[PDB]
Amino acid sequence: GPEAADIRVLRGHQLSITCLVVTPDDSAIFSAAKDCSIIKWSVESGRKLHVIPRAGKPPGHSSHVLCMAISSDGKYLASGDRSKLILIWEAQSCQHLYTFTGHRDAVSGLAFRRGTHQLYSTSHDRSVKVWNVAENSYVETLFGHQDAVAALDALSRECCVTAGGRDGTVRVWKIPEESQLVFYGHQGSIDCIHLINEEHMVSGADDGSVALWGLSKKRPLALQREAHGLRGEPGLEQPFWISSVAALLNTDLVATGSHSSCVRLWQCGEGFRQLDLLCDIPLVGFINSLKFSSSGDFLVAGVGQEHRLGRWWRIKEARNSVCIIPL
Repeated sequence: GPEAADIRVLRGHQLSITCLVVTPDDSAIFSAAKDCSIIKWSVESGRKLHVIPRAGKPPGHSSHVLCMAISSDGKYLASGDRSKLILIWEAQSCQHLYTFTGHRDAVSGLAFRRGTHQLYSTSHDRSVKVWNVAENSYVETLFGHQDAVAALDALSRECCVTAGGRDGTVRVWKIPEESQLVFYGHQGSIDCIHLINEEHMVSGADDGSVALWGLSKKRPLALQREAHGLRGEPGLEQPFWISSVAALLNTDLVATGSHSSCVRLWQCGEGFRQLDLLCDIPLVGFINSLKFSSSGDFLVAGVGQEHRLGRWWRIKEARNSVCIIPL
């Protein structure tokens, strides 16, 4: 059980963190925030390795970055923003390489196909797009979601998964098969998603539910209601909404984040048919992003005083920080 005395709180962002990635070699973290900057941090020292400031016209973002992805070889960083752009960077040097245009609204989810330089994106424009980063090329656009798309993840197969926000679907995009599997589940807005292995994923919803899914089955394999508890009055309590989820690849460990003052670790039961609470990790604020290290030695939380998508709520006791949680 990691406590405050264990969690390194990295300060630098001027506003709420919206997303982050950990480099495959676990040496560095890239974070982005509502300040429109991207910061590269050293995991070992906690110091900044590079800062890409808000945007001669030097490269950078002029509006919020909402999502980021890093390729499995650690070569490319992709960052998607409210300007409808995906910026591509050399992750080693933070040198700008390319800008993908084509989305018609904010870019909301990004993931590289593991073992390749193929990039999948999704957007408030309701589309999923496929790009080849090695060749700075656009490949194709896929449709299905009925509303703005909330999130996207991918692993090694020519496939990606999306959280549909308000359309209440999780969709599985089988690209060469030219097929889309549609799943319906844990109610309200499906706001975050992460693959656990090639055949299973975890999602979080604005009604506080955390669901486990398998690719075969159209309904969740498991569903934990009110996963971060409640606030309010008898008969009218409102559940804490799930703002981030993460899974440690090829294991049974998942993490969830809300604004309930703790990050929760869960263990998936046999066949992913149950979610069991392992521990509460104390951490105040909106848990806007969660990512496990490759080693599983640590978990990284991106924390904001505000929710990653808006200004509706403020937690003044929180700090806009990248938090390294040793496991």
